[PDB]
Amino acid sequence: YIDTNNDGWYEGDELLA
Ligand SMILES: [Cl-]
Ligand SMILES: [Cl-]
Ligand SMILES: [Cl-]
Ligand SMILES: [Tb+3]
Repeated sequence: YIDTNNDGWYEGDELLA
């Protein structure tokens, strides 16, 4: 995964495929 919002987690739209 890519932590695009750099919050330290993989979540939300970062998981939206
Ligand atoms: Cl990756
Ligand atoms: Cl990342
Ligand atoms: Cl889809
Ligand atoms: Tb994130």
